[PDB]
Amino acid sequence: YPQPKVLTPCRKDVLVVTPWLAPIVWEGTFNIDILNEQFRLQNTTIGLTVFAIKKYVAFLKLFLETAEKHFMVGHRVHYYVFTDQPAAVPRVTLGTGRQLSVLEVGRRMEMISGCERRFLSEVDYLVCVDVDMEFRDHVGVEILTPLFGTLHPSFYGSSREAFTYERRPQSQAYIPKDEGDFYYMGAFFGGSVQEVQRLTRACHQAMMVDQANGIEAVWHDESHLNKYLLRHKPTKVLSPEYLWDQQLLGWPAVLRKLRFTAVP
Amino acid sequence: YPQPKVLTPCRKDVLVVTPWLAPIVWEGTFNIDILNEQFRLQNTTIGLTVFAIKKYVAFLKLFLETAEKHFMVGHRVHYYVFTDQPAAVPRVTLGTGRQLSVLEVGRRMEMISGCERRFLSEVDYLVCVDVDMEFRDHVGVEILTPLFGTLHPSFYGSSREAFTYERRPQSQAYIPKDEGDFYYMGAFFGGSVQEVQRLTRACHQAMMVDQANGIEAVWHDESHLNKYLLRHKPTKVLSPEYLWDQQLLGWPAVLRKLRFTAVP
Ligand SMILES: O=c1ccn([C@@H]2O[C@H](COP(=O)(O)OP(=O)(O)O)[C@@H](O)[C@H]2O)c(=O)[nH]1
Ligand SMILES: O=c1ccn([C@@H]2O[C@H](COP(=O)(O)OP(=O)(O)O)[C@@H](O)[C@H]2O)c(=O)[nH]1
Ligand SMILES: OC[C@H]1O[C@@H](O)[C@H](O)[C@@H](O)[C@H]1O
Ligand SMILES: OC[C@H]1O[C@@H](O)[C@H](O)[C@@H](O)[C@H]1O
Repeated sequence: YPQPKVLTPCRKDVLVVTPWLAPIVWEGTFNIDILNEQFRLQNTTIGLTVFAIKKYVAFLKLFLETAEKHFMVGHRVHYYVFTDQPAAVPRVTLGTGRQLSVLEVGRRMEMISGCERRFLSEVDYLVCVDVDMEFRDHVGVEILTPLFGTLHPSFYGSSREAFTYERRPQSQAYIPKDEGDFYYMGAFFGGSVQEVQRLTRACHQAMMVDQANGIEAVWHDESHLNKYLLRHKPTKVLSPEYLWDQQLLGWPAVLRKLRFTAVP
Repeated sequence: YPQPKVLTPCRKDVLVVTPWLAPIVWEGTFNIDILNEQFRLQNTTIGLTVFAIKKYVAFLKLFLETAEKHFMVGHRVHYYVFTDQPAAVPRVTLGTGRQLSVLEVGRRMEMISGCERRFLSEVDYLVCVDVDMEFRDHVGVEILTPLFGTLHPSFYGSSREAFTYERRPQSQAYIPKDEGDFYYMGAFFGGSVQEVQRLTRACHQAMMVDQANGIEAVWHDESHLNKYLLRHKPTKVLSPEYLWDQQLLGWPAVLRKLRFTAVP
């Protein structure tokens, strides 16, 4: 493969590492051939969780079809579809080493943390995404790490005081005006099974505390996710390539690939 | 602390992450206040190993004095001094939480891997350096990770075919002319106790295989270190700030700090 050269950076236009030395994942920062080999040597299995409740079942077909084309191809994958309509889950043909389970539900942080023993035995990593999305380009093992969050596409150019963090100190999700690294979106986070269960257990415990206190955070689980990732910093951060809306935000030059996008 | 901004990189002049998404540690890439807190929450202990055999005992005083000023200050540190002259080890006054053991020896990879149970109980990380050096600036927890190597200061601007890897396929250290990421120096490597014992055990086993075969690698343990770190890629790479010789190479602009340097 091409020899990396220490005096020529590959991307000079964007921050590629956080101040706590976590990679920020942009096209041009990674050689996928190297990463794929490292992960295949461990026989890595990746869990992908998706909720499709009520009308949101309609999003599953495209979601799964497109995951088959772009998500962890070559690796073992277990889709977990949480739904109130198990008969509405479309039958999508999967690649080898890939499987899907339908979990019937009667919330997300709760539901993710007691499927607890199940995830620990079956997968190495867990990835938690919104269903009303499609994959348009490669989303692979470059994202895998103990704990990651994703930069919210509306706020990646913003200063922290503009971040729509929870601001009432009454709320467990509270983050002061002069604190904060990034604004992460709740639509795409993950990590090791152990780290995702810690995060979701913490968010769940914090939401219950707010509830028993008569307050709900301004952006609900996304508020608590941001407070967690402030105090427990992610080991990788995904760039907005991994969570975008072309309709609302177009295709700027700084995004070489649009990998996982909102469905119009 | 200052808010990192995703569209303004802190260093645009150098590569700050490897193609396998390991940070390359340069001044300006890390907020030490954040790192120090993360490491202190774990009560981290760092082991530092140094060989001082024959005339090399003369280097210890400056080495230790300067480590006290610059190496992991605020953290727990255990110096391990391997020497054939235990009475020649200077008595240097240490900061709180810091200790030194003198290990008498009658090689390095061997000696590091059977002090094996001893390191596993006493430290979390191990750092292995040459003694004829001095610390001139901060060398701290930014370097800590499962496995790291350091860019050789003579070869960081070089193409791979110029790297003085072992080139005879007769040798276990053999690396083909079209392979290779970097040229790491043997003078400064480390990692978790488990990873450093794996590396040193592998290098030791590989050296014995070459010996039983009548061949010694061109640069001896540094050759085997480079072959190991090719096949087991480091989780961080230290920039030349961490291993320099001002006499031979000066002080280029791209080095904002000269942290650990050869003694003239
Ligand atoms: O009626 C609903 C509401 C929410 N969701 C799940 O939770 C996510 C977020 O819901 P919301 O509509 O508030 O956010 P959106 O996805 O529209 O940005 C959805 O993607 C689904 O994955 C669902 O399945 N059914
Ligand atoms: O007589 C010796 C030779 C080597 N060394 C140890 O192994 C390192 C490398 O030895 P060499 O002189 O070959 O390399 P140098 O340090 O001069 O670059 C030294 O720093 C010491 O830490 C030693 O202690 N005594
Ligand atoms: O400010 C936070 C909000 O930003 C909106 O753009 C987004 O649609 C919401 O889901 C939430 O993330
Ligand atoms: O080419 C490899 C060699 O480079 C020299 O500059 C150095 O003094 C040696 O210790 C060895 O690392």
